[PDB]
Amino acid sequence: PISADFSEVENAPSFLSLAENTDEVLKPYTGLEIQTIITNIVGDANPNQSRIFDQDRLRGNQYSAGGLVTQNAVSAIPFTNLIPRTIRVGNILVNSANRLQITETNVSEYYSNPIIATKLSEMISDQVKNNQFSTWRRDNTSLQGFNAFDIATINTAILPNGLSLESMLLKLSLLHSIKAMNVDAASINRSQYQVIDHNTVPTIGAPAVVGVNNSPVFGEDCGGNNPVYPFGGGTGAIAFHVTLQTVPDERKSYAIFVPPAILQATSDANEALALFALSMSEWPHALYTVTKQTTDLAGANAGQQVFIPTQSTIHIGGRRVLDLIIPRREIAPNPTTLVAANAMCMVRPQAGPDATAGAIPLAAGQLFNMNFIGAPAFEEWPMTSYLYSWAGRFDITTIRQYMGRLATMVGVKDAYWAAHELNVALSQVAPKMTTAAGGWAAQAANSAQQSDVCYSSLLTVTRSAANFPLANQPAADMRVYDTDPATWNKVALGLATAANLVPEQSMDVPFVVGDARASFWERLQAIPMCIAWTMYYHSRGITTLAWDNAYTDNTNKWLQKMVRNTFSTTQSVGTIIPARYGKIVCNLYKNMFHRAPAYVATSVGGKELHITHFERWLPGGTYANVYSGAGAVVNCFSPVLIPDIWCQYFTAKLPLFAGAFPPAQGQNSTKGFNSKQGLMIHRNQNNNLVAPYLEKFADNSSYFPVGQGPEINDMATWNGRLWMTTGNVQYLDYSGAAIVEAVPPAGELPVGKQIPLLAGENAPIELTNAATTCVPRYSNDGRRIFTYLTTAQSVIPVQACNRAANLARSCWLLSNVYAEPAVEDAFDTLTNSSFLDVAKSVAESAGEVPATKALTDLQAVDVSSLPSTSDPSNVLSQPAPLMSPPT
Amino acid sequence: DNSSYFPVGQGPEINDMATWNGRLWMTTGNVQYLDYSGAAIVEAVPPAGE
Amino acid sequence: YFTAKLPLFAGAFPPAQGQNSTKGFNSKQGLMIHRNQNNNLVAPYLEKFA
Amino acid sequence: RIFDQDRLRGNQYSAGGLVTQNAVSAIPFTNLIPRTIRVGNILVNSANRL
Repeated sequence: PISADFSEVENAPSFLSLAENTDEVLKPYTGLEIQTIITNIVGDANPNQSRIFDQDRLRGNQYSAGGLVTQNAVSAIPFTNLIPRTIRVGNILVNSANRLQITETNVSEYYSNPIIATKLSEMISDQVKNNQFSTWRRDNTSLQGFNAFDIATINTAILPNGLSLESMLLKLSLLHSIKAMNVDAASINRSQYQVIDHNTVPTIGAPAVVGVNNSPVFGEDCGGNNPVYPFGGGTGAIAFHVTLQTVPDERKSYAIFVPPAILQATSDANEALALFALSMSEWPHALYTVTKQTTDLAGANAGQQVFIPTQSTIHIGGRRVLDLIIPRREIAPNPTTLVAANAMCMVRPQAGPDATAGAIPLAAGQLFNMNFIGAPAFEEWPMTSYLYSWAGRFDITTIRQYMGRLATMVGVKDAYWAAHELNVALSQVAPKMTTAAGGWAAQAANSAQQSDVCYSSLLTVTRSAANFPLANQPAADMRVYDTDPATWNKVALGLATAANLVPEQSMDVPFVVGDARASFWERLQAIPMCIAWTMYYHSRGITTLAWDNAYTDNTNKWLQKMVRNTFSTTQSVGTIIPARYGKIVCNLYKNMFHRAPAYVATSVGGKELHITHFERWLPGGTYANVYSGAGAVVNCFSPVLIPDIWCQYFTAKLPLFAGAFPPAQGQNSTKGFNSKQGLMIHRNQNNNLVAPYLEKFADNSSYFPVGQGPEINDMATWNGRLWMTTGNVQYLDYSGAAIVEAVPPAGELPVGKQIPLLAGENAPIELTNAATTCVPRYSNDGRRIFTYLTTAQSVIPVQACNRAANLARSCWLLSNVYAEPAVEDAFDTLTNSSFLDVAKSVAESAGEVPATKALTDLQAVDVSSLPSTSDPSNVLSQPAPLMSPPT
Repeated sequence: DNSSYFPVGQGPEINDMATWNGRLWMTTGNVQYLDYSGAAIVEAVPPAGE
Repeated sequence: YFTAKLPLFAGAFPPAQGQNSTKGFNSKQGLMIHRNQNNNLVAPYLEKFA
Repeated sequence: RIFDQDRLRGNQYSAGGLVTQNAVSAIPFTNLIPRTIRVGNILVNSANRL
């Protein structure tokens, strides 16, 4: 919140107060929290009616330090998911000179909620045991038309991990994020196309066209009409089956049953099959492309401009070949001939409306010839082309309906919301800041600096070094959970369940799915993530070069622990453990925004720990820096990516060191802190250098002692900002010597990105659009960093710390409002009771059927011999169930 | 708040009498199906009066 | 400037005083914004009968 | 360096509403009487009695 008087900044909460862990439960951050402030919309409304094409800026009056008032000043939204692939130069569209951004994931099995066999599987085992008294081969009922021997094999040897569903739901949310772009322009912000290319102006008159494998440069059309994997460079295989017996022996252990709860629609069922095939294979299967009509700043030149979505570049390794087992239409003997097999399909697979070339060409609408016993030749298709043909037909409303049918088998609300959080964390991206004196700056068009970019975590994104397909693989950026086919098979049929797998009474998905407003919201959810990470890095004074080398440094020992505990590299009792200091950022988010991040569970010996997206990053990336006006790098600062008005205008509570400078009000303007706060001024041998009041330990260190670093003090950081915010500071040593790190040209600070204005807008003035809170303190070689003024330049600021004088600073002219976290149809009121009881019954539906053990017992030869009597089912202990105990 | 566009997540309410008045306007010879501004709707329409 | 008492609708705009300058009225006063079929036109909070 | 500590310093506010920064006022007193004086950028002797 913005301070109105110095009394408000002086009474702001300390940083340690906000990093305490909190116990209360909290609602999710939906992004409407920002929408109420930066837009007209007050209640639910048609996105097309609202023209949210023009709702993409912070706006407001600004006050200058000289006493003039600027009206209709603006600041751009920092994030976007679009990477320009053609760029404007000299008012003419031209191709990109820079290689594309890429992301890599770590994917592994981990323990989840403990799992248990259902009543129905106890039924199946009873059927086998009662059969054993006979000469007859029919062991058990064949569930949902699948072969009874297959139910017999699926119902055996369960894993103790539990099941996750995370990678699946990620692939589905990445694709939803990509197709969301395809709606009309009135519902997408202009700013999203010009976060990187600030010289282009998108036209409102046509919707953007999403396509596949089209890019002009660097071999980014991964085969074109003859598709191959963007990373592997190969091609997959996909084969369909009625029974497991036809699956080749080399890969019968990898097969996946396709549940018939999906495919229940009158239409779009073959499409549902293609989509389910997409959610369990490797991603990306192709490079998607957004194409939008755009024009020059004058609106003269016009053309189709090419963009690559970030979601289409992030790699999630999975299976390349796969085998799906289609539901049977009626219980029957397995087919021995082709016609018997084709006639027997519930949904018969076919190619989508888009022809492909190469070996095994696919015609649009082409049907598959089912595999069967005694078949002369095994049949299969390349998978990259099968996913290619349907790729242009997927859209948001169908993914919503699919996901809604999926909802009725298993819980998918929280899991999807978590995978969506991960989507937003890996996809929204901002360009690096430029230093300046004034309010705006940008790098040269079609330059390496223009396109260099960063995560909400202040880490730079790696680039490709060669033409697609990529011969080699980048270090992983983040670790996600995998979904095992075996336990998937057990759960899809009702043989097993766990607390995270329970169907939910809503029978419905998160609000973000199926909306045309989704891109705007995802763009707005990245903001809090950066606010929390920047508070994390700016609470301490380490410079970007020192982070950049911290992991291996042996100059200091504390810097190493500091780097090492910010990432996830610990495990215990077979499962993943969250980064030890990511919990601090998680704590900060809750205390500052009064909301709760989405989390998954991990079981450690049976105890549940929560893991948010903050705790799962991996070491190896480079930290964000800022460039000079000429494009030279600047190392001296703490990492930064966004201007601090975003931090301080969208919080309920903020640490004291980061607050805004208060408005002029008659005599009183700005104020500092002195020896009455326990601070002290630093002087050296040189009489023409002065540094502010600082912590008392600062007098007795020029190098930090090994095993120790700079402390949290909010007031000293405050005076550090007051010194920097004068236009003439020196970033120096205890003795007044130059530090090893590169420093900006004098008096400059990093500032936010420039975008073209609308009529009536003004550019931001002075330091009203700049990071300020990045006060350096820890040099790479272990020296302290000081901010010096000359004596004459020193007098007014020191008296201002003494509160005898006043400093003059610019501010936004804005008030504080932070909203509370917060529909029945007539038909819903008509049916509310029946919905209330049926929803309650579905929660226990599990593998349940009305028949009890007491009925089935009457049908048995011997009740005592039944495995259900001698082994009643229990939840599995972790990591392993007891085996061969000492009697 | 649904005078020209319905809010996302809401639709027209059940009101028997307005539907009745709409039948009265329709049973007159030359009804015209337009929007709030009096502009053409996207749906195909019957030749006039039918 | 020459009244002892004046109706609320007619008062002067208040002076700038640090952060705070001028202020309006919203749905918490019982008002509502008006929107039409055209997305590039906006009118203030107004009475609900409007 | 009290060589440079010889002025009143501070921001000033104007009646027209602009803010001047780093404004100064000299200390009025001294004990030194100049005996050579600068004229035309060149040092020269004093014309005035002590």
